[PDB]
Amino acid sequence: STSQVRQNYHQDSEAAINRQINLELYASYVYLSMSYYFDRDDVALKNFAKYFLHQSHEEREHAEKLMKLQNQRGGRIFLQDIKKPDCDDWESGLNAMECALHLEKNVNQSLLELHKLATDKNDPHLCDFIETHYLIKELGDHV
Amino acid sequence: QNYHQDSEAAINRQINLELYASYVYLSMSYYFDRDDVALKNFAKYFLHQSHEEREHAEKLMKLQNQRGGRIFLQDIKKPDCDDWESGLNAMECALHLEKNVNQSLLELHKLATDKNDPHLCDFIETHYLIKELGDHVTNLRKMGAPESGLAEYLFDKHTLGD
Amino acid sequence: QNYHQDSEAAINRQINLELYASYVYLSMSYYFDRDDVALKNFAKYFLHQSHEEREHAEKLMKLQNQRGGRIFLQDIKKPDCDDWESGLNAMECALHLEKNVNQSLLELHKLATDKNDPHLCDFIETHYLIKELGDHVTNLRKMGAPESGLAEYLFDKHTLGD
Amino acid sequence: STSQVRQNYHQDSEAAINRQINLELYASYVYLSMSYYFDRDDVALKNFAKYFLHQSHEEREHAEKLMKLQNQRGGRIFLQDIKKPDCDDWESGLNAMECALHLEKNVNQSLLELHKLATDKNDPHLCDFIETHYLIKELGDHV
Amino acid sequence: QNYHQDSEAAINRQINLELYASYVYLSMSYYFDRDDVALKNFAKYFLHQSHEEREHAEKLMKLQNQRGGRIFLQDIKKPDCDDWESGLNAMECALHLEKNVNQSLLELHKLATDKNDPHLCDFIETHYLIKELGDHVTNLRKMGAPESGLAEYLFDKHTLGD
Amino acid sequence: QNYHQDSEAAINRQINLELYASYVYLSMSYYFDRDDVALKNFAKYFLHQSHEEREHAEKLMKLQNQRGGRIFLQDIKKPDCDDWESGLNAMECALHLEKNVNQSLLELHKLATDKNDPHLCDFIETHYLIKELGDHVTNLRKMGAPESGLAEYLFDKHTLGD
Ligand SMILES: [Ca+2]
Ligand SMILES: [Ca+2]
Ligand SMILES: [Ca+2]
Ligand SMILES: [Ca+2]
Ligand SMILES: [Ca+2]
Ligand SMILES: [Ca+2]
Repeated sequence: STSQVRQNYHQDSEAAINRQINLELYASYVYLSMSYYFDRDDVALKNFAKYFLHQSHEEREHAEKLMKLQNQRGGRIFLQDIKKPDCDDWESGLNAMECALHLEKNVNQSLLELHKLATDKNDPHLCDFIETHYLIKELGDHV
Repeated sequence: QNYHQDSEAAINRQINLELYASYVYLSMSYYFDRDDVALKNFAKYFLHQSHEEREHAEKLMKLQNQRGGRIFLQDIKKPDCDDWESGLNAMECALHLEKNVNQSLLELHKLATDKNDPHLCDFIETHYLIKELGDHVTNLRKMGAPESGLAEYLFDKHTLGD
Repeated sequence: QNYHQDSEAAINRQINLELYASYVYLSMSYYFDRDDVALKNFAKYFLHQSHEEREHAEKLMKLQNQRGGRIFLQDIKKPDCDDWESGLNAMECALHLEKNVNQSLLELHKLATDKNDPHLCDFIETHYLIKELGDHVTNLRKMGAPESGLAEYLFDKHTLGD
Repeated sequence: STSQVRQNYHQDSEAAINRQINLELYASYVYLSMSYYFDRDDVALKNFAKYFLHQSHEEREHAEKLMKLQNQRGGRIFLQDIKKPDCDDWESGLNAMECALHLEKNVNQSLLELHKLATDKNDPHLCDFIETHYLIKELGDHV
Repeated sequence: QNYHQDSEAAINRQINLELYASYVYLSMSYYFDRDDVALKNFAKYFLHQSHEEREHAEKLMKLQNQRGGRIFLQDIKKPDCDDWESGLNAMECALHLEKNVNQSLLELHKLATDKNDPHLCDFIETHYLIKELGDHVTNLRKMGAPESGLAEYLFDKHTLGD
Repeated sequence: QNYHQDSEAAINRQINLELYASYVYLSMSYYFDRDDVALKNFAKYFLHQSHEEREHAEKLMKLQNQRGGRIFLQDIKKPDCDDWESGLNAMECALHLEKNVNQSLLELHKLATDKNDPHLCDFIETHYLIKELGDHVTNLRKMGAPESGLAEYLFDKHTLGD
């Protein structure tokens, strides 16, 4: 049945949170793979390796913030497999960039979708959360 | 527009609710001060929170005046009971109360839809308080409260000391 | 020599295992974050260890590239269960898991026989973790876990606080 | 006929450059509109207004770099209308963010497409150019 | 009062006109960048002015919001031609364009009659630009432009260098 | 793999080409030094560029040795003519020559496909030189060169002075 702390928390969102959790975990895994792509002698770009190892950790940090929110609102966390990343051709280093481009847009979009859902269901708490979480993603790199 | 008088009332309603909660936690605190109860950190916990709720209410009054509204004060009702029976009970009631106060608080937001969004910060705070009280209820239960006086003793020390 | 492709695979295998353990302890942690469990130091303990296992995996990836191998990533399987039932259970599972991970890790060493002996330090570390989890299981049991919620409460404080 | 400076410059690219020119000009115009959205008293976020006015100018700066490249290689510049931006609902300030999200991805993607084209046509000069131009777009905000 | 919507439109109209001019001078500049033209100071001159016109337009947008109006953006039309044939031509067109833009700009003032008189400074600036372009046309003509490529060469250096 | 001997030859080929261009611009320069020509800034311009091309060639030799190749030197052919007739001609020839040298240079890149991508910087530089010479041809033509000695005089001063 229902957790004692649950208020105004729709079950659709509980499910969408869980979806975004796995997605950020996926994004973490992808960045991680991208990092060690640039680490190999065949490539040997230490700057990029530095960057994506940082991006990987931030995504996982973002994932755990979602998890903390779930338990906070009363929802329940169901973890799924973290799929090995599907971007194949890293021969050019630009295809790797293209991978991240689609990954970012996807991750950011689901957040936006998660926000419309939050607005539909009249949950102000969840709306404030996503906005922050989102602006941090896009605008965290600046100030 | 009924909006201005709808909100000015929803504010006045929320003001009396936060004052109510203030009174409630005030009662709870001194329940743990009495010598047949004698849990000092339960007492501290609620007196602190009682002051939190009072601060919230004063902020809402400053808001009303900021927005040009008029403050209509209502009586502050004595809380349901003066004997709270146990720490787990008092936590359980507070869990209930915060959820009910959060209810109207939410109603307050959906009706406003400000550019200013002033009270959203206190709305974020209530959700922390809720998760905490649930956390606290959960722990007292698994420890054997209310019937085990030891459990509440060790909780007063180990959880509510730090 | 199959050796280079045998090791490059044993590495790729160990990488996915450490990532797996990372996922496992991550799940365990937030199990203790939920309000029907509410053990903060159990949660901290596993989140820390989850990060340890992730660090281990990244090191193994840097090794693979150092040795000229190729990293073949595999899916990270969801852990066996999402409800760990109790602190003693979660410790017991982790004890099992570290022993299984240590198994292949050992296989990894006997197959290498390097001059460099790189991973021997992390091999030494797993044996500390094993003795610790055993120590932790042992203590929760003698205290009356899982069925005594008090035991796990006092363990969360006195053992996992310091 | 042919400009005296033209070498290894395919006509497909000449056309794709011209397409990306108008696109960055469009992106400039969009950011410009987004800026003064946050400038109005109804909204009044000076930080965001500051940011998009900066992003607008950078996009136009990017456009002119493409123009300078065209003339450099021998191609010819054909300007098209800069379409007024089509994102309608700015009531939420998150829909404005969503606008930029799609705009960035679009702009960045055409660059990537322009790079594949450059690789197909064996133009190393144009490949180096886009890569830089692209990394500047994505990774300029950091270092 | 149609006044508020008359002005808010006259502003929106002027905004698109200054953006148009910005586009025009932008086109003119890179016309002189191409290798079959190759006049660098003609190119500089117009790119600068193109930025001037853009600055003007952004100022008008800040005005609209200041006055509580709403900004209605319209497409920015490609300029009449992409090949400007000569420096004297491009000057001649710009002379025409500034006079036309000045026309509506004037209309904008007579309709406002502010106490604030905000745009009067940019109105004073256009009249300088007009006298300058006329000065520039005049000089290229007496030198033998467009047909004399030398004239435009020496003008690009001696007039548009300093 | 023919690759190593294909590239080592494409390098040796490019080396002789850059040396050739060096010789060419060297000839052009002192053509403008002679007293029946007497354009000092044309002379400076080409002597500078002649040194640029020589620098390029030495860099390519350092590359060959870096990559383990062997440098096979060939004769440096006298340039096509010793009398360049005019500044516009000499610019026109140089435009042709850089385009031809750029041709093989491109061939050099598509055949390499390095991780190191060493010569890409000099490839970027040739494209600037090409646009410049075109710019220079264009300007001399519109001024009335070659037949107008004044045009080339004023170009030597105003364009090739600064
Ligand atoms: Ca980030
Ligand atoms: Ca409250
Ligand atoms: Ca491990
Ligand atoms: Ca940027
Ligand atoms: Ca103007
Ligand atoms: Ca060269």
